[PDB]
Amino acid sequence: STGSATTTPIDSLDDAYITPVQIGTPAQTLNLDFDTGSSDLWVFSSETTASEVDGQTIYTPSKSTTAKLLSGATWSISYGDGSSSSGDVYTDTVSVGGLTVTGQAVESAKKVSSSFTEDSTIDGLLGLAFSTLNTVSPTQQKTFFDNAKASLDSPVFTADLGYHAPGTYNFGFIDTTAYTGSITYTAVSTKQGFWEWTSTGYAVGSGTFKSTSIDGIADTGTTLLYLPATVVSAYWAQVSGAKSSSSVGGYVFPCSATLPSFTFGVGSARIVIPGDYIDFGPISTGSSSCFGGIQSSAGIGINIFGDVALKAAFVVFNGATTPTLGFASK
Repeated sequence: STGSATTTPIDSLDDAYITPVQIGTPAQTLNLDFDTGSSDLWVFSSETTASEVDGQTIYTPSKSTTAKLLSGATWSISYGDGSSSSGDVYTDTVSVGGLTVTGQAVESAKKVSSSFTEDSTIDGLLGLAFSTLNTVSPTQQKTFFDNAKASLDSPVFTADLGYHAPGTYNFGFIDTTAYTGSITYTAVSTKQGFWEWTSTGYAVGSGTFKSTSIDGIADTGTTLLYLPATVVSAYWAQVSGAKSSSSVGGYVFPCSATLPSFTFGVGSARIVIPGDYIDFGPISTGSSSCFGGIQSSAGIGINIFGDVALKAAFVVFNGATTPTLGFASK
């Protein structure tokens, strides 16, 4: 089997991407944030505190003839930005782009924090990191990908995120028309439950490539690119007027600037992030100070290749017995 679904930026800055997901019988379609940095499939639901729902589409398991309460199971997650949610668990039929999993754990939110309530366009998350990070207790549950794997033509999924445009998540096959050149595969450590890999270096604009190992995670659920302070300083030094602002919480730059590209290494290959991808617009409405798309990971504790980086590539998440990651230009 295979599946293929279109993923769409939620706003004009590509802050996140939503992908339609069918849950239950009859289908209830929710627009989920596919997140390769987490491993819970959780949704706004009929059980969510009313005051904490603000425009989202909800999953109502009582209306699904295939939903079953997973007795005694709860979940609770806190992401790396202060946001949180928690609730109970059902199993139900979940389909993504024609690919169906029966018995998928669907985590129903009883509580969500303001940060999630405020994103009216995101009806929940579909985690695609390793199932070892799944928060369901007392019996940890598998991700949609983990559940689908055995049935897929090939045990892979791919992320093809667009810049200010729709893109595609495919399951079970590699669309050889979706990228240019070849796919360079690189080793993954699953020891922290992430798609954790090591970049071979970077370049800023037309600058010379610096060979240096940068460990990080491929995370579709993070907007920006978080890299070591040395790397980030080297980048923003090439932008006249750029500075790190403690009040704003990162590097800002004059909105009148044209940004240089940023290149990261994948083995001997190179992925180029165009400068425009690194512009996240005014810090506040009407401001001429703009927020940078490359930020320091210092104090996060991990480097994160988020959407800024991933949308410059066709990315293969290979869940073979020994998982690997593949990157191609596009």
